[PDB]
Amino acid sequence: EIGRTTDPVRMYMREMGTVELLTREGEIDIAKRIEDGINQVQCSVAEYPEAITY
DNA sequence: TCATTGAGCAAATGAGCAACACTATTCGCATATAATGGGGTTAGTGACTCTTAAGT
Repeated sequence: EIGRTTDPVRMYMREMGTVELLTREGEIDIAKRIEDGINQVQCSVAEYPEAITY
């Protein structure tokens, strides 16, 4: 638990122990979600007319 | 008539600036098989005091 620890890298390794490792397939899905957000922000800035004149 | 004082002046040298042109430094950026949880103390202190905490 959160005891008497004083090394900050030990607390960093505790606070990074909550997440899990990535499998063979999952990071392609995460990168697809990243590219989906990039495509969404591009397709929402697309139809702005003053950006087209810029 | 000439030495002495009061004032200044052209010229030579030292310092430096202003704008521009070339160039040696320096920094932002990119590496695509896979790589997925760390070392390193202090070890035969002593005595005393202050605070916190279980025990009564």
